Amino acid sequence: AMIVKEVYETAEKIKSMEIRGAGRIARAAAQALMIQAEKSKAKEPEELWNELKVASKILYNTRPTAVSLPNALRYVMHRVKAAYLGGADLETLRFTAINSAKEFIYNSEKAIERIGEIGAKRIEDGDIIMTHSHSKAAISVMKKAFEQGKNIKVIVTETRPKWQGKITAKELASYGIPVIYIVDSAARHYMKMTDKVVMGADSITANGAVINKIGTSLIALTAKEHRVWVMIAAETYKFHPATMLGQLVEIEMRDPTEVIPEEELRTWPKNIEVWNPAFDVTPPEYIDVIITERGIIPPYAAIDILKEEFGWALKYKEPWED
Amino acid sequence: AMIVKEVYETAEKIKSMEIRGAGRIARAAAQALMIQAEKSKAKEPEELWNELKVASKILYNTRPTAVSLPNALRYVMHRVKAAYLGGADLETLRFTAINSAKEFIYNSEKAIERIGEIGAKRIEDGDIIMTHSHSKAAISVMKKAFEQGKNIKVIVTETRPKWQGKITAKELASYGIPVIYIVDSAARHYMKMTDKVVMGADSITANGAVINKIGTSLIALTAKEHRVWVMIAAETYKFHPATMLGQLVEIEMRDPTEVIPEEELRTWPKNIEVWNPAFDVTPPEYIDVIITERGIIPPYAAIDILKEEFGWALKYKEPWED
Amino acid sequence: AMIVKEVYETAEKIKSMEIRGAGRIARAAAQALMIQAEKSKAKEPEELWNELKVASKILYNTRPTAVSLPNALRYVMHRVKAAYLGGADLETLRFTAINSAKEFIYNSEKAIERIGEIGAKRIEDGDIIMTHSHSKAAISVMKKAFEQGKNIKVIVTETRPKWQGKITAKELASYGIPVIYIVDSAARHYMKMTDKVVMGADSITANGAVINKIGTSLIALTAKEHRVWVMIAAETYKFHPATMLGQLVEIEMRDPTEVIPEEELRTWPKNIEVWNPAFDVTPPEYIDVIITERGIIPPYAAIDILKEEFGWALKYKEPWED
Amino acid sequence: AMIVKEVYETAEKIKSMEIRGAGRIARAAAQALMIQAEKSKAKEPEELWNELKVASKILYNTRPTAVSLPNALRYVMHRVKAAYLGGADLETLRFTAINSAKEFIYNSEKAIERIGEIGAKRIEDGDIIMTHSHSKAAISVMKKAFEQGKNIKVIVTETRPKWQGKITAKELASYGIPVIYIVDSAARHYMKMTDKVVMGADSITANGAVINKIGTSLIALTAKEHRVWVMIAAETYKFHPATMLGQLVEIEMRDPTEVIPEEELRTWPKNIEVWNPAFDVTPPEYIDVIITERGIIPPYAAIDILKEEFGWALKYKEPWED
Amino acid sequence: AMIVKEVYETAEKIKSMEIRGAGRIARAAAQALMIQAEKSKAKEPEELWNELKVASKILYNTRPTAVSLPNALRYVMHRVKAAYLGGADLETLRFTAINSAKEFIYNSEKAIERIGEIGAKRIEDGDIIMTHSHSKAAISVMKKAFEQGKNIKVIVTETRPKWQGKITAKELASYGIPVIYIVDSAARHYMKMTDKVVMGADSITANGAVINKIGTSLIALTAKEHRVWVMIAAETYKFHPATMLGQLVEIEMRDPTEVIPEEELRTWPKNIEVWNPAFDVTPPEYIDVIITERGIIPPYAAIDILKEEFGWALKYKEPWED
Amino acid sequence: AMIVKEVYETAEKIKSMEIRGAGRIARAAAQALMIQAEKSKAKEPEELWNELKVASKILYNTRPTAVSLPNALRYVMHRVKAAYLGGADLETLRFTAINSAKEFIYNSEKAIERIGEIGAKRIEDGDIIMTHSHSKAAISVMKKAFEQGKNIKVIVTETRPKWQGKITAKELASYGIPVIYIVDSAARHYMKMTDKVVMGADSITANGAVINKIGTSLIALTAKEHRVWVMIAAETYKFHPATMLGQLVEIEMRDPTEVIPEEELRTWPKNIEVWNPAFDVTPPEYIDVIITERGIIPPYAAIDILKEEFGWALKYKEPWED
Ligand SMILES: O=P(O)(O)OC[C@H]1O[C@H](OP(=O)(O)O)[C@H](O)[C@@H]1O
Ligand SMILES: O=P(O)(O)OC[C@H]1O[C@H](OP(=O)(O)O)[C@H](O)[C@@H]1O
Ligand SMILES: O=P(O)(O)OC[C@H]1O[C@H](OP(=O)(O)O)[C@H](O)[C@@H]1O
Ligand SMILES: O=P(O)(O)OC[C@H]1O[C@H](OP(=O)(O)O)[C@H](O)[C@@H]1O
Ligand SMILES: O=P(O)(O)OC[C@H]1O[C@H](OP(=O)(O)O)[C@H](O)[C@@H]1O
Ligand SMILES: O=P(O)(O)OC[C@H]1O[C@H](OP(=O)(O)O)[C@H](O)[C@@H]1O
Ligand SMILES: [Cl-]
Ligand SMILES: [Cl-]
Ligand SMILES: [K+]
Ligand SMILES: [K+]
Ligand SMILES: [K+]
Ligand SMILES: [K+]
Ligand SMILES: [K+]
Ligand SMILES: [K+]
Repeated sequence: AMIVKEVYETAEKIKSMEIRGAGRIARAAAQALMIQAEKSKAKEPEELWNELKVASKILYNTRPTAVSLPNALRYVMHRVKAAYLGGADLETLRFTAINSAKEFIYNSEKAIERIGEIGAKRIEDGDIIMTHSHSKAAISVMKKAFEQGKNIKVIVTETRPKWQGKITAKELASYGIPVIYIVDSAARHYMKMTDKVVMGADSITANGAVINKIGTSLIALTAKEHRVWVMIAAETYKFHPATMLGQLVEIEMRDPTEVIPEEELRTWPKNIEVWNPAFDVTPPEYIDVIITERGIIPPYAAIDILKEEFGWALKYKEPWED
Repeated sequence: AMIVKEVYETAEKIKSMEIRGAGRIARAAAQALMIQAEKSKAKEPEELWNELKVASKILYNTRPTAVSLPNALRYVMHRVKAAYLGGADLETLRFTAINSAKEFIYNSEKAIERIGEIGAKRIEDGDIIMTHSHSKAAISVMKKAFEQGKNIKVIVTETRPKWQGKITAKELASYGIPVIYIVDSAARHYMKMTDKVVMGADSITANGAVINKIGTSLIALTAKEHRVWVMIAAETYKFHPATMLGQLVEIEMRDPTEVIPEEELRTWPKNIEVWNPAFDVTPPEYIDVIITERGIIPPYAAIDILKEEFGWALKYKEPWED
Repeated sequence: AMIVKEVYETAEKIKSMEIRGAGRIARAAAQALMIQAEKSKAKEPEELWNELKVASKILYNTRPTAVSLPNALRYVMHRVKAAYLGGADLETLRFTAINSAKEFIYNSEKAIERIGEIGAKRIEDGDIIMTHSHSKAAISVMKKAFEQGKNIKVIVTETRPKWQGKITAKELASYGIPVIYIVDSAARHYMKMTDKVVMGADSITANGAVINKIGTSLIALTAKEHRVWVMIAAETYKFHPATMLGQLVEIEMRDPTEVIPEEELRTWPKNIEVWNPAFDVTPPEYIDVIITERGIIPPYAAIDILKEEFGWALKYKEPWED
Repeated sequence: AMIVKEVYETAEKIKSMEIRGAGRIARAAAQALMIQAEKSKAKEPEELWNELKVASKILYNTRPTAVSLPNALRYVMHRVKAAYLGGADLETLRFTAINSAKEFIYNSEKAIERIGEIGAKRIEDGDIIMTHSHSKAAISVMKKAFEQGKNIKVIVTETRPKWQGKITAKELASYGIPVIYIVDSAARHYMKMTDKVVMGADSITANGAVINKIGTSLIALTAKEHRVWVMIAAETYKFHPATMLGQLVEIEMRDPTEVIPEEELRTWPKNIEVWNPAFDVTPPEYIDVIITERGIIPPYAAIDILKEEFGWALKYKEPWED
Repeated sequence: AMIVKEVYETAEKIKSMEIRGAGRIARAAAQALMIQAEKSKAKEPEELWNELKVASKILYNTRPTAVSLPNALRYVMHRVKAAYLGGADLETLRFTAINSAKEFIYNSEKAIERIGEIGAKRIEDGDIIMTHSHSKAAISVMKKAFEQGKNIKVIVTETRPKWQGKITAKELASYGIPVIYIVDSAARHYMKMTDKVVMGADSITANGAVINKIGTSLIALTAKEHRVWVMIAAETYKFHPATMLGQLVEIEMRDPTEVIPEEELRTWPKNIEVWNPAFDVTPPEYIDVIITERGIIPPYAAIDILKEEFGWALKYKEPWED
Repeated sequence: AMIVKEVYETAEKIKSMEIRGAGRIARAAAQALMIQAEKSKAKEPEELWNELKVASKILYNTRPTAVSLPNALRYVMHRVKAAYLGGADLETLRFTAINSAKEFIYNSEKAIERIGEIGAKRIEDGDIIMTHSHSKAAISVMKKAFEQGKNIKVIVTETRPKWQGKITAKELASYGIPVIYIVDSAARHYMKMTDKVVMGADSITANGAVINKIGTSLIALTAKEHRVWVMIAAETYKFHPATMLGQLVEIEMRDPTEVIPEEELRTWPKNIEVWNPAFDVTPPEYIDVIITERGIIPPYAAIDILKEEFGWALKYKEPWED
C-alpha cells in the first residue's frame, strides 16, 4: 500500500505524545485518513480501500488505552466500508473518507463546546475546583463557568511523569482564571477546601469505570471520602464498545525514561525497575456524574450510551480488517 | 551570646534540607548543642547556660513540623537546666550538655535498630512492600526483613517535590533489595499487588494521627481501602507532647521553587500560585500499628507513649525559655 | 392580561404553604389554569393564549424546588401551545387547556393510588416503617399495606419547622394505623427497630438524587448505616428534566419567622441569623428504590424516566415563554 | 386432568433437588411440557390446553425462588396461549408447545456458552477465582478462561448444607483446572489472595439485587471489603419481572433434615430449631457486573433487561391461569 | 429522716429540668448535700450520716442518664463515709461533707475553664463550628477561641424538644460570636460548610461511647461522613465507672407533653404514642477527640480515665447505701 | 527425662482435639505439669526441673494458635523457675509446680464465671444473640443472662469443619435456652434479626485483633455492617505477649481429612487441594468490646492488658528453655 507520509508522521507523533489528549489524538487520526484519501494516487476503489485499511491499522497500533482513537477510525471506516461494498466508484469512495473524517472532526469540536455549557451549570460562584492532567473537555467546563462571571479558582495537580498540569495551569491562567498548582501527593491535603473535582477520560467502560491519566483514581477516592463531587467531562466517543462484550482495557506502559531521564537512569543499579503506567481505573462508585455532549448521566448509564450508539457494530469485524 | 559557627551551619543545613529526615535533624540539633558546649569560651555557668538557651532557640526556629527536633533539644536542655538550677559549676554544666547530647544520639541509633527488629517480624517471605519518602526507621524494617532471608520487593514512590524516593530506591538497592520505582500518582494502581505499607513519621499526635511527608495520607487511605496493612515506624521522640494539651501541629510550607525551578517559575503568569506543603496528616483510622523501639501499638495508644514519657514536662516552660 | 382571581389566590396559597405537598401543588397549578380557561372572556385565541402564558408565569414563580409544579404547567401548556400554533380557534384552545388540566389531575390521582399498590408489596407483616414530612405518595404505600391486613406501625418524625409530622400522625391514625411520634433528632436512635423507611420526593435529578423535605438526607444516611431499606415514593412528574442538561435544583430558603416566631425573633441579638432551607439533597447511594406509578426503579434509572418522558422538550423553550 | 408421569416425576425431582441449578430446572420444566404435548391423547385443542395449564401449575409449585422456572413456563405458555386463543387446531397447538419448549432449551444452552465467552474475557492469566455453590453459568466462564490458556486456580467453597462445592470442585478439576476447596467460613480468610469472585444467580430483581445460594451475600460483602471484583454469570431468564411491580422474592426454607440428618435430629431437644434458608439476597452495591448472554451490565441495569424483555407481560395474568 | 427543704427543692428542679446541664446538675447536688450538712440539727454523727445518705438517695433518684450526678454524690459521700467509719465526731463529719462538696464545685468550675483553654487550641481562625444542645463545656471552648481573637461562627442546632439551642444561640451571641440557628434536620445540609463539631456529654462509657442530648449521634454520623472533626468537651466526672463492669447506661424517657403540649396532646387519638428519649448514644468510631481537664484523648482512652480515677470504688457499694 | 504418661496423653488429646477450647486446653496443660510434679521420682531439684522443662516443651508443641496454652505453661514455669534458681529443695520445687498449676486452674474457672456476670449486663431482655464455635467464656455470658430471667434466644452457627456448633446448641438447650441452628453461610441473612454477637477468643494481639475459630471475622464483618454489637468474651490469658514485640500469630492448618473424610478424599482428583485453617483474624474495627474478668475494654486497650500483665517477661527467655 502507498501510504502517505502524513499518516506515518501522525502515527509517530501520537506514539511519542507530541500529539496527546484523547480527543485530539482521535481528531488527528481522522485527519490522517482524510489526507490519505485526498492525496491517494490510487486509480481503482479496491486500491484506495486497501490504503485506508492499512492506514487505519497503522494509526490504531500507536497507543492502546484511549478508545477515542479507534472510535474515530471506526466512524470513518464504517462509512467508507459501506460505500465500498455498495459499489462506490473511486471518487465517491474518496469523498466518503474525506467527508466522514471532516464530520468526526467537526462533531468532536461541537461536543467539547456543549460539554462546557452543560458542565458549567454545575459549577457555582466561589467554587474551588480540582482537576488532573490536561483534558480539553474538563477545561471547557472551567472556562465556560468563568465566562459566565462565576469567581472560581482551579487547583491543578502536577500530573507526573509528563507534567501535564503545567499545560493546564498555563492554559487556564491565560483565560484569566486564578490557578493553584500542587504536586499530585497534596491532593488529599487540599480536598477539604475543594468544592468540585472535574476531570476528563480516555475510556469509559460498560460498567461505568473511567480510565484516565495515572492518578485520577486517587483523587476520585479522596473526593468521595470528603463528599466532594467528582464530574467526568467526556465525549460519547470516549465510551468503549468492546467492554460490553467483556473486553478489558489495556493500560499503556510507557518508556521508563519518561520518569527518570536516560542520563540519570543508566547510572542506577540493575535491581531497580521503573514502572510507568499512563492510566489508572476509577470505579464508578467514586464518580458522581459523566457529562457528555448529550447530557448528564450517572456512571451506571454508560452502558446506555454504548448500547444505543455503538452496540450495532459489535456483530461485525473492525471495518479496517480483512 | 557567643554562638559557635557549627550551630549556625547546622541551623542553615536543616533549613535548606541539606540535612533531613526527622531523626537525623534531631541528632544534628543535639550534636550542635554538644559542640556549643565543647567549644564555649564562657567562664561562668550563667554564660554557658545563656549560650545553650540561645543555641536551642536558633535550632528550634529552623523547621517546625517534625517534633523530633524540639524533643531532642528538650532531652538535652531539661538536664542542662536542672544541673544549672541545682548550682552546677561551669565544667559540670558543660559536661551535662555534652553527655546528654551523646545519650540522645546513641539512644536514637539504638531505637532505630530495634524498630527494625520489631517491624521485620511483621514482614513475611514473598511480601511486596510499598513505602513513601525516605525514612531511616522504615528502611530499618525493610533491611532487617531482607537480612533474615525473606524475599521481598519494595515499591518506592517518587515523593515529589524533593524526589526523596530516589534516595530510598538507591539505598534499598544498595543492600540487595529489588526495588520498583513509581510516581506518587500510581500508588492506588499498585495497591492491589502490595502486601504491606511501611512509612515513617515526623510527628505523632495524642489522638493517634501521623504527620509525615506530603502524600502519606493518600497512600494510607487507599491501603485501608484495599485492606493492606499500614505500619508506621517511629521512635518515641516522634510523639508530640504539646498535642496532649490541644496544640495543632504546624504544616511547614516550603519555597515554591522546590516545585517549579526559579528559571521556569519567573516566566509564569502572576495568577498562578504554587503551594508546597511538606507534610500531610493521616488519621489514625488508616494506620494499623505504630512500631516504636518499645513495641507495637495501635495508633490510639500514642497518648500512652506521651503520658508516660513526656506529660511531666507540660507543667513547665520550654527548658530553653527565660 | 385579565387574570382571574383564582389564579392569584392559588399562587398566594402555594407561596404561603396554605396548599403544600409537591403533588397537591401541581394539581392546584393545573386547576388554576383550568379556571383561567373556563372563565376567560377572551374573544380571540391570541387573547386566551396570552392569559394562559401569564397565568403560567404567575404559577411558576411561587415555589422553586418541587419540579412537580412546572411539570404540571408544561403538561397543560405544551398542549395548549401546540393547539394554538396549529391554528385552533377560541373554543378549541379553551377545551385543550381545560382538558389537558383535567388529564393531569386525573393521572396524578391514579399515579398515587398505583404507587400505593406497588410499594405496599414491599411492606411485610409486622413491619415498623419510618417516614418523614407528609407525602401523599408515601402515605398511599402505608395505607394500602394496612388495608391488605399487614400489622404495621409507623414512626412519624415531627418535621420541623412546619410540624408536617403532626399532619402525618393524625392522617395515619385516622386510617387505624398505630403511630409513634418522635422528634427529628431521634431518627438514629430508633433506626435499630425500624424495618423500612418510606419517604416522598419534590424533585429527582438525572443522577438519581432526591430532593425532599429538610432532614430527608439524614434519615436516609442513618438508614443506610443500619441497612434499612430506603424507599422513595414518587410520581414520574417528580422527575426533573433540566437536570439532564446540567441544571442545579434551587433549594428554597423560607422565612426565618417560620422557625422562630416574629414576636420572639425580634428580641434576639442581631449577630444571630436563622437559616431555613425547606429541602435537602439525598444522594442516590442512600436510596434503595424509587417507586413510580410505572414500577420500582433503582435511583440510577432516574435518567431513563427523564429521557423517555421529558427529553424531547429540552430543545424547546418553556411553553409559556415569548 | 390427564397428566403424563414425566410431569410428575420432573416435579418430584425438582422438589427433592435430584434435579437442581436454576437453568437446569428451567430446562427440565420446558422438557416436561414438551413431553406432555408429545404424549397427550387429547382429541380437541381445549383438552390439550387444559393439560398444559395443569402441568404448568404442577411444575410452578415445586420450588419458588429461582425465577428461571416460571420464566421457562411462561416462554412456552405465552406462545401456547396465543395459538389456542387464535384458533389453532389440535396439531398446531401441540407443535407450538413442543417447539416453544425446544426453543427455550436451545436458547438456554447457547446463553450459557455465550456467558462463558463474554465472562472469560474478564479473567486474566494467573487469576485466583473464588466461586460458591455450583452454577453452570459461572463454570462456563471459568472453563472457557482455561481453554483460552489462562492459568487460573479456583477457590471453591463447600456450600453447606447440600455440599454443592464438591460438585463444583470435581467438575472444574476434570477440565484441568486446579482447585482449592475450603469451608464457607474461610471465604474472608482467603479473600486477600483472590483476584475475582464469579458466582451465579437464581433471581435478579428490578433494583439490581441478586438472589443466589445461601452465603453468596457474605462472599460478596467481604469481596467488596477487599476490592475484589464480584461478577455474577446469569442468563436473561434469571431476571425477575414481578419485582418491577414491587413483588418480594420468596426465599425457600428447606427441610431441616438436610442440615442435621433425621437420625441425629430426632435425638435433639425440642428447644433447638434448625432453620434452612436455601438462598440469600446480595444487594447491588456488592456486585460489580452481571454477565448475561447479551453483554456485561452494571446491576442497576437489571431494570433495562426487565423492561425490554419482560415488562409487556405484566398487564396479563400468568399464561397458565384460567 | 430530717431532710432540709433545699434537698427536696433541688431534686424537684433537677427533675423538672428547671436546673439542667450535666455539670450544673452535679454542682447542684453537691450544694444540696452541703446545705443539708450546714443546717442539720443532728446531735450525733450517726444521725448526720443517716441524713446525708437519705439526701443522697433523694438526689440520685432524680434523673438517671448523666453520670455527673452520682459522681458528685460519690465525691462527697466516699469522703463522708470514710470519716464517719474512722470515728469522726459530729463537727468533723459536718465539715467533711461541706468541704468535700465545696471541692467538687470548685474543681468543676476549674475543669470547665481548663477544657476551654485546651479545646480552644483546636479551633482555628475562620472556623465554622457546629454544636448541639447547650453544654457549658463546649461553650467554654468556643468562648475562649473567640477571646483569643479567632474569627469563628457557630451553627447552633435547635435541639428539640426543649429548644436548648435557643439558650446556646443567645449565650454565644452575648459574648460577641456570630451564630447561625438551624433546625436539627438541617445538620447534614450544613455539614459541607462546617469545619468542626463541638458538643458536650452526659456520660462517657468504658468503650468510648458518648451519651449526650438526643440527636448528637446523628450530627456525629454525618460529620464523620464529611470528614469534619467531632470534638467532645467533657470533664472527668462525665466518665461512667459502672460501665467498666458491663453496666448499660439508662436512657431517660421524658414526659410526652414536652414534645406535644398537654392541650394539643389530649385531642389526639389513642393510637398515636409520643416517645421522648432525652439522649442518644454516639459510638466511638464517630468521635475524634474527647477534651477533658486533663488533656485531649481518643475516645478509646475513656477506659484509662475510668481505671486511674474511678476503678478503686467498684469493689464497694455506693457510699450512700446501708 | 522420665515423663509420666499423663503428659503424653494430654499432649495427644490436645493435638487430636479430643480436648479443645482455648481455656480448657490451658487448664489441661497446667494439669499435666501438676501430674508430672506429683508423680515424679526425681531425688534432686535439678532432676524435677529438667522434667518440667521437657513436659512443658512437649505441651507447647501441640497446637500453636491459642496463646492460652503457653500462657498457662508460663504461669507455672515462671514460678517453678524462680524457685529453682533461688535454691529451692525438691519438695519446695514440687509444691511450687503443683500449687502454681492449681492457682492457674482455679483463676481460669473464676475468670470465666466473672466474664459471665460482666457480659450478661450487656445482654437485654428479648435479645437475639448470635454466636459462633463453642466458647465457654461466651456461653458463660449467655447462660448468666438467662439465669437473670432475660428472655433470650441464641442463634448457633454450625462451625464447620468440626461442627462445634452442635456442641453449643445442645449445651445451651440443656440450660433451657431456646436455640436456632443455622449453617455458617446463613450468618448474613439472619444478622438483621440479631441484637448482639457474643464470641470467644484464642489469641488477642497487641493491636486489638482477635484470632478465633474460622469464620469469626465474617460474622464480625457483617455484624459491623448491620450495626450489631460484637462482643468477645476472653480471659486475660487469651492476650498474646509476643505480639507486643512484632510477632505474628501462626494460624494452625489442620488435616484436610477433617474437612473431607479420608474415604471420600482419596477418590478426588489430584488437582484439588483441601485447605483447612482452624482460625482467622478479626480486625479491631469490627469489635465493640472485649469482656475480660477485669472488665469491659475497647479492643485497642488490649496493649494495656499486655503491658500490665505480660510485658515484664519479654526481656527473658521462655521459662522452659535452656
Ligand atoms: O480528550 P481530553 O478531554 O483532551 O483528554 C482526556 C484525557 O486524555 C489524556 O491522556 P494523554 O495525555 O493523551 O495520555 C489525559 O489523560 C486526559 O484526561
Ligand atoms: O526519622 P526518619 O524515619 O528518617 O524520617 C521520618 C520522616 O521525616 C522526613 O521528613 P523530611 O524529608 O525531613 O521533610 C520524611 O517525611 C520521613 O518520613
Ligand atoms: O407530593 P407528595 O408525595 O404529597 O409530597 C412530596 C414532598 O413534598 C413536600 O414538600 P412541601 O410540604 O410542599 O414543602 C414534602 O417534602 C413531601 O415529602
Ligand atoms: O443456573 P446455574 O448457573 O447453574 O445456577 C444458579 C444457581 O442456582 C442454584 O440453586 P439450587 O442448587 O437449584 O438451589 C445455585 O444457587 C446456583 O448458583
Ligand atoms: O455539662 P454540660 O457541658 O453543660 O452539658 C452536657 C450535656 O448535658 C445536657 O443534658 P440535659 O439538658 O441536662 O438533659 C446536654 O445533653 C448537654 O450536652
Ligand atoms: O476458651 P473458650 O472460651 O472455651 O473458647 C475460645 C475459642 O477456642 C476454640 O478453639 P478450638 O475449638 O480449640 O480450635 C474456639 O475458637 C473458641 O471460640
Ligand atoms: Cl426481594
Ligand atoms: Cl451503654
Ligand atoms: K471539600
Ligand atoms: K493488596
Ligand atoms: K433496623
Ligand atoms: K485480593
Ligand atoms: K466541611
Ligand atoms: K440486627
